[PDB]
Amino acid sequence: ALAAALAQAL
Repeated sequence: ALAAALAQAL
């Protein structure tokens, strides 16, 4: 969940 959140933010 959080890995992906970060990926999308960037």
